[PDB]
Amino acid sequence: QAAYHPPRTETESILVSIWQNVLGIEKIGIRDNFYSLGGDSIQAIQVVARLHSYQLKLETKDLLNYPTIEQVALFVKSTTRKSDQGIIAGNVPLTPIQKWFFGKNFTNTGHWNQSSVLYRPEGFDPKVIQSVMDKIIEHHDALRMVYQHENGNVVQHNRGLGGQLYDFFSYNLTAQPDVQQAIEAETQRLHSSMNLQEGPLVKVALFQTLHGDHLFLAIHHLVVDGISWRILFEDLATGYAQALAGQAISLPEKTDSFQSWSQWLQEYANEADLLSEIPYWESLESQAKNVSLPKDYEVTDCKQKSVRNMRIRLHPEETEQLLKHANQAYQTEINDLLLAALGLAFAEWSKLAQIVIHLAGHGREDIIEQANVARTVGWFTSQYPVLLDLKQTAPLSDYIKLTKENMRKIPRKGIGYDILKHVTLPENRGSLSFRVQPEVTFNYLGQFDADMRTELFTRSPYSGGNTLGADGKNNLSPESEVYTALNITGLIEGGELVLTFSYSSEQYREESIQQLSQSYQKHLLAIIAHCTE
Amino acid sequence: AYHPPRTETESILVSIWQNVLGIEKIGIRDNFYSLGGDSIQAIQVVARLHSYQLKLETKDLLNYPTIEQVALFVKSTTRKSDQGIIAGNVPLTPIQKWFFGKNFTNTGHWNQSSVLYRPEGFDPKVIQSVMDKIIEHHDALRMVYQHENGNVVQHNRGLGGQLYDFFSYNLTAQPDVQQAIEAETQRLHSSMNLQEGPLVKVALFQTLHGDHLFLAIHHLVVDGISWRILFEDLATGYAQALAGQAISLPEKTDSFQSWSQWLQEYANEADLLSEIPYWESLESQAKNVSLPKDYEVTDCKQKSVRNMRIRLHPEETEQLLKHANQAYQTEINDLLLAALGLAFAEWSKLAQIVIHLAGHGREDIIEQANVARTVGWFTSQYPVLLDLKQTAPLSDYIKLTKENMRKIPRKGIGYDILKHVTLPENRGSLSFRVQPEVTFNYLGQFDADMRTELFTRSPYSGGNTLGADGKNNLSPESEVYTALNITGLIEGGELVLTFSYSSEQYREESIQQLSQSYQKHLLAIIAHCTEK
Repeated sequence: QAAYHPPRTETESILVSIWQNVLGIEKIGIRDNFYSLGGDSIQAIQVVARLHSYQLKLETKDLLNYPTIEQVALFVKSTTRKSDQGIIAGNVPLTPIQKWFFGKNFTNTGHWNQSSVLYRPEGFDPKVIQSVMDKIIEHHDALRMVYQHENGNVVQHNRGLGGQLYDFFSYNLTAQPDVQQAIEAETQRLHSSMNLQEGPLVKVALFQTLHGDHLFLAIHHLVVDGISWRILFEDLATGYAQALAGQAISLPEKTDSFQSWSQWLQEYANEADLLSEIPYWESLESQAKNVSLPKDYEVTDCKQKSVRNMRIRLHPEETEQLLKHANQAYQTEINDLLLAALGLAFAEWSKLAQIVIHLAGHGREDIIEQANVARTVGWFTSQYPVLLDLKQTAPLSDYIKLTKENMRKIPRKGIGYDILKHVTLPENRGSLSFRVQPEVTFNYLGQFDADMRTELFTRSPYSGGNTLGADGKNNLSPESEVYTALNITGLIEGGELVLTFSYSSEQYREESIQQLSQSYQKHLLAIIAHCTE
Repeated sequence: AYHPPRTETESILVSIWQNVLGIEKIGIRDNFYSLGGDSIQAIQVVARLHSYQLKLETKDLLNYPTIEQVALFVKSTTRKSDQGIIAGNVPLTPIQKWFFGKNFTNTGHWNQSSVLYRPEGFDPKVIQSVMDKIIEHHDALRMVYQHENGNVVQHNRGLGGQLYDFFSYNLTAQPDVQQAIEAETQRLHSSMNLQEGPLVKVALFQTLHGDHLFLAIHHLVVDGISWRILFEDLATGYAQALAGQAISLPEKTDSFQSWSQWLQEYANEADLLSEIPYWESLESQAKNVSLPKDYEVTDCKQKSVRNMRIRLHPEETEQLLKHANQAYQTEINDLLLAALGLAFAEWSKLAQIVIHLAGHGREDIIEQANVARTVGWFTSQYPVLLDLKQTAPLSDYIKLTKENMRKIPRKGIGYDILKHVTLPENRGSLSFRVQPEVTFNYLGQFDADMRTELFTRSPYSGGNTLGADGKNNLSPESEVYTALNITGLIEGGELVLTFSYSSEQYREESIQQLSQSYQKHLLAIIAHCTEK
């Protein structure tokens, strides 16, 4: 790729240290390319967040455009803005995804969560866990959110301190061999216990066993997302190591509050930068209005109890090829290759000219000058329609370049559509109808190995239905409404890309989804082989 | 915030910094200098890394002064130093040629010493096992000195001979422990045999309330860094015997023999010879400076020498070591010599003063060489010229001292090599007529080295010291080699500075004024650098 060059300045040596940490990589030179090390925009945000703790400033854009430490060190400035380090309290306007959430009027709205389980061979100290979670919920203000009704309207309120920060539970499983089902059953019960009006939105359970402890964490989706989880794992590891060393628990400086973010986004929603996007989104709505997804059984209003999860794994070799080597061929980003595979799959499996997919993005785009949310806990996730052309699948090189072209044309990684749909004043929405209702969701959460696998703890092998993706069966009420016909969710855990196809048995036969998922696997492997051959 | 280690390298470095510096919990963003670290402690970090078979250059720690940064420059050790017995000839290094060149009366009585104390008492059998392993392991301690046709020859004995002289004193039934240790250690200091005998004296003084362990070593085979390695290996050996483990000391770094040999080559290489114009420039300026003396007196002897001491209390000492260097990005010698300059400016009519500065001498001049854990006399001495005219404002004088120090090539190690080892055909017209009148010798910090789980610095160290101030180290018949000898160290969390002078050359009141001036100026420098 390029020869090892050691750092030669304070700034370079700090960037090398940050990059080694964020990526899972032991020795990085200052001419090593961020993307060739497997970097993506989430890892770029993580570098920016860590830099902030040295009072050094960088935007996500700087890193991905100048993708080596030697180049990017020029753009590194001193932070001149200090974010609010105090207690955040009071009203927080509903952000776009929060308006979508409440708009769906889900049955058991209080049971719509993300979760994970951590494992520590040496066991966890319950007094330390409680000390660290205290500091975490004090520091990450949005976790203290509650949801009230004024006049049938939802009001989001950020509590101050002094109240219930989390519910803590301890289970002694040290004298029974059914640890695995005991964690599955107890975590399912805890998932059902979220009080949106009052109680905390964070559930913490220690399971003590003969051979190590597990720490379950469940958080209502309203106050968290995938980046937020990586920050929480970081502050859990830091705080735990600080307590073990007899040091005060002390977490990095706060970035901007979810409250301030949401407030600025209310303003952004009616400013020129976003409204410039309307002609793109109108063109998209015009070109997608008729597209429709075929099903095996015509059924209305499916529930999560009807949903089944079909998983595809790429082995470590093909995963590392995808993350590190594949993008170099056509200068793509990983979403270009994953969506190229998705197109080839729908072209094979269906007779449609075109498919509209609901794409998720991290949604921490630099849309607001002097906003920094690189280390802020909250639900920032964006969702936006993408039209995949299915007609022109050959040759493979043209279909990749075409997918890349489609993705490059989208304004500001699609964050604008949901702002237009849920916040922008009606009079500023041009002729947008917002009638595009994708029936296929694609959600690549990104990489978690460096966040979850630390010196103190790791991803529990008994995570079971407690996951960060929409596939974990414990995260949602069985009575919750299905919000997409095909939910395709993926992440990198244990060195492998794991893609789950979630579907209603009441809408599709298993066979139909085995064919779609086998087609996706075959074409993604062909893209990786093509790009690396 | 405390930032914990993340990798193995970061973890070995936390552990090493905590032991070297004597700080309990160190984070990976803690600044080496802010924790009170200087270049001696950087050398001790490198020596300890070497014991883990990890390689670091001192300058990498000093330019990247946090554990997270310095870990990026830690590499696997490629080269393994000689672990076997060292034997045979060893060329005289520069300070050793200076020493023999002085032709001191009673040259066998020119020592460094220290006394350790252990409340539980010392097991004399464990002491003798540990010292056996120490003198087997630290080869230079077995050196001997002979004339071969009126020329001094230095030989590193192998094993099997006398490693050290051991003595034991039962003082458990008398109140006069303090005077008995002073009188007995003074006798033992007189007993070094340069031709054959060990150059290590070990005395156990047993008392009703704990024991004292006296160590004396002829200066020819030891220095300040060497003493710290000896304290470390004594603590390690003694802890192993207590746990009933084999006594086992870390890996050897390069022998004094090898080092002296490489030095003979470095002395006629271009890098060194390049410094000659710098050194002949310093010699030129030095010719003009004569230190005033209350009495013009010839051939003074150590028996005329009197010690006048000042101490900075712990709070001031801690500010100097940890918070003062930030102000103008200085090193500790900058602030100590700025104070010396202001002291001499106030005390004398001179426009400039020439001081002989001492340094540890373990500079990275020889790329093969690793002496980070080697026992020997490495000390460098070099002239430094202090401006006594441009003394205000204080901020300008600190910056001016720093700039003066920054123009010195390779921490002054070159001057003595040019003076004593470089072939006369390569020496330029260097006169070496620049006599030591004022010596400044800051030995550095010893609390983390001497204060251990097993033992500590004895309150009855008395005239047995690592500095030249200790009255027992030198024969009363030894010639004074410097009119004003200013020796400093950190002990008991305090900077202790001694002004040693011949009572034949100065009134006590004269040295009272200089030492009080020094104290006032250093206190003023510390308040200035930390008040702002």
